[PDB]
Amino acid sequence: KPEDVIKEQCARAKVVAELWHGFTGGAPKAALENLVVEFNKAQQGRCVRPVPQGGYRDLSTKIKAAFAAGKVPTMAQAFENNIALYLEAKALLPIESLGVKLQGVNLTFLNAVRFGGVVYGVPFNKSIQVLYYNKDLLKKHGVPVPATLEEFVAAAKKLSRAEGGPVYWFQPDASTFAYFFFNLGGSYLKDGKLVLNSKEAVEALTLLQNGVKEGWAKPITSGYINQNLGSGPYAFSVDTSAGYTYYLRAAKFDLGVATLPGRTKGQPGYGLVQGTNLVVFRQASKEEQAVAKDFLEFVLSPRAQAVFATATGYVPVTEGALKDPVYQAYAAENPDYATIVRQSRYAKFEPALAEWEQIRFDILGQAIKEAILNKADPKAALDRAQKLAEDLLSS
Ligand SMILES: Nc1nc2c(ncn2[C@@H]2O[C@H](COP(=O)(O)O[C@H]3[C@@H](O)[C@H](n4ccc(=O)[nH]c4=O)O[C@@H]3CO)[C@H]3CC(O)(O)C[C@H]32)c(=O)[nH]1
Ligand SMILES: [Cl-]
Ligand SMILES: [Cl-]
Ligand SMILES: [Cl-]
Repeated sequence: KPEDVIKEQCARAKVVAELWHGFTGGAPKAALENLVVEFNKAQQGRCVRPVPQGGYRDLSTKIKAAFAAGKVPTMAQAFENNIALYLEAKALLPIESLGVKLQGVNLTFLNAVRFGGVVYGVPFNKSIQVLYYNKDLLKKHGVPVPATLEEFVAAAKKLSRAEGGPVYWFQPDASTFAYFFFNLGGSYLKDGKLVLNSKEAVEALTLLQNGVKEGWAKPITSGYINQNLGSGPYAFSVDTSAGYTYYLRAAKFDLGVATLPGRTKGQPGYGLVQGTNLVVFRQASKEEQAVAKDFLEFVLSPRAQAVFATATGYVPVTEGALKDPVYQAYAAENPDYATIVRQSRYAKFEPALAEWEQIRFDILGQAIKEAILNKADPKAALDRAQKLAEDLLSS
């Protein structure tokens, strides 16, 4: 049990760099822990100690309480918006001040961690939405993998009519809304103001609500989509690439991965980037900062990125990982790894505002739930969302 190996390693260690994370289980936790085990074996009297804090929400709550207690870890996972918050407390060390080489890091990921031209996180476990599908059910009715939004809606209506149930499955959440929002032309910032109730937002939440009404879209309200498979016919979902191993373990059908449906066949749809960067806290000792620096270079190494990404479905964050021969041997046998990397080229982010975490869940996520689960009018729901977000941003 890797966490027991680590406990051993950290008992013999004079310097311990804690890494707080939001991995609850599955291949993400196993892959992170095996990376830490390998790192700690190459050290003398130093170690990284991974500390699970629950999910990502629990992680941000515990880090906020750790600032209030004056007792922060050396390292933590953080979304771009949590970085924006931690920078208000001036709590983060610039990554290049530690001497970490960032050559070859995907500019899409590195751009997203740059604040005032300064890098404040290391892209580590970065995910892109993909189209998951049931290869067996598409073949069953002679439906091609949809390459456009128009094709995707047609195929969902057609398969749902043949199978007697809604076959496009979705969580009624900010993450899923962002796929429809972005690919119908929407943008959250207008002249620097945050806007949740633009016509593209209404149009996106309307298309989901219409899907449920019309019997082709199924809201999943208890657990992840991959925890609901096996009850009812499933054709498609739009979901994190980091769900890959979870879909594989649950599916009693032949699982497919495709690039997202776009406006036209000229380009795949944009996917929402999720997963986290590693930050290093100023309050960490020099010695703890030197462990973090060596661990961040480890995790950016082509071999660590190849193993991590092929174990999980996360996007390798470096050009070097794609040339690593362990990556190439898995990719030669499994085209899904190339599909995920191809989708990572068509990538959008939610806004990196200090307050975004609270807005995405308690305000925008609530509006999407009211519209889908209580049939609130999309516009009235999003107009409330806007007002709640302006009041929060004002305060
Ligand atoms: N706190 C906070 N969360 C945020 C923010 N922006 C986006 N997200 C959340 O990132 C999750 C995506 O991050 P990702 O690393 O791609 O995927 C996660 C898991 O989601 C996914 N998972 C786990 C278990 C399972 O059975 N199935 C499965 O797919 O595996 C990974 C490790 O747990 C979304 C999902 C969400 O948690 O509902 C809310 C979303 C933010 O600003 N703050
Ligand atoms: Cl069944
Ligand atoms: Cl079956
Ligand atoms: Cl109101």
